[PDB]
Amino acid sequence: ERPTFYRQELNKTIWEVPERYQNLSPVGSGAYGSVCAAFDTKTGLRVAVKKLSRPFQSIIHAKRTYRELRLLKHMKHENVIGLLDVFTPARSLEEFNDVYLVTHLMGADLNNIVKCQKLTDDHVQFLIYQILRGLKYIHSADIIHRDLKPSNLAVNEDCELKILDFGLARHTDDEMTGYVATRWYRAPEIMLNWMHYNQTVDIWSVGCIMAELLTGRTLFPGTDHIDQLKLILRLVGTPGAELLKKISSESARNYIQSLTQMPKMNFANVFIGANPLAVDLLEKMLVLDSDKRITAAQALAHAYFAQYHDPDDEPVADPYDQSFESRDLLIDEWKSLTYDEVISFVPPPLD
Ligand SMILES: O=C(Nc1ccc2[nH]cc(CCc3ccncc3)c2c1)c1cc(F)cc(N2CCOCC2)c1
Repeated sequence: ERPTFYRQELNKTIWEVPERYQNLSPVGSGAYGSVCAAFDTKTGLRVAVKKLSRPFQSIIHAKRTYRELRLLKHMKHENVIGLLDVFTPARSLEEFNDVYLVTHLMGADLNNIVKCQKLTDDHVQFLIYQILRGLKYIHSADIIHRDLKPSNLAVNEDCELKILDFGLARHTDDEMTGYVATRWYRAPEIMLNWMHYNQTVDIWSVGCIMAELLTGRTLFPGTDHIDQLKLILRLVGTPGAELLKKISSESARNYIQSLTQMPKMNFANVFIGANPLAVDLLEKMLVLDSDKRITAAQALAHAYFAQYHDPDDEPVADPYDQSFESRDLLIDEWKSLTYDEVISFVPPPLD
């Protein structure tokens, strides 16, 4: 019942995969993993296979591996990445050292859509509706993406959209420094570590994405953390005392207060010619105080999506047990938990 595996070297990386996966071709790599495109002869699908890099090298990495697998096994929604397969060449826990994760091959992301074609208001409605529909689902499981951006959004030729995470490297300060798309979609509270963050950090990102779909241009293309903050506060206004009290960081709070006070701008004069309903929704998403931001579930009911909104086809997630997050284990323990989840994996209905 165990499939036969075959070996192949690709860019100095050994790939051992079941025979069903053919025509492996490098797509990308980083500190956390390497990715190949392939043809799944069992399902007839073009797939992307991610091989994790040293998944159990440390406690921190071992835990991250377990977390990703748990997440991936749980997410079953049209607008979210689906796990087609997870495998290891290991025949036992003792020799278990590699984990491979398989999903549908992307190809086009939202970045190349917005860079390479004209989008009507109808397109924007459909794209953002799908992101919000996925977010409702993940947020109902108390799962937060935190790194929503055009390159993490797969879009097909019928404009159908899926949320994933193509991060293959450590989320360091260097990667977040300077004039980088890495930071342009980030909620200010997480960019400047103001406070404990809520799931509406993802709604801020959606606002930034929606704005760029409407104008074709990045909303807050800051040259660094502080330049980006100034771009944000110019649009949305400097915070009042109510928000300032919620900023737990004394240093961050003290910095914001050094800034000259500015009013919220008129969004109709920024997003010129945009559907007034799109302008209205942007104003409800691009709110500095994360307590006051519209939720995904609230947003799906906004009049901007009247064309697509169907309350009987916007599903929530099954309960997701994240007790493991608070738990301290050894590498070998995280490894055994991970091994059990590989072994217990049941493929989605064919296909
Ligand atoms: O996308 C994720 N993982 C994943 C799994 C299997 C994969 N195979 C290949 C890749 C690289 C990306 C890719 C996919 C398809 N074609 C080309 C490249 C890969 C990645 C992923 C990881 C996470 F930790 C969270 C989320 N969540 C997503 C939902 O919102 C909550 C976070 C998604």
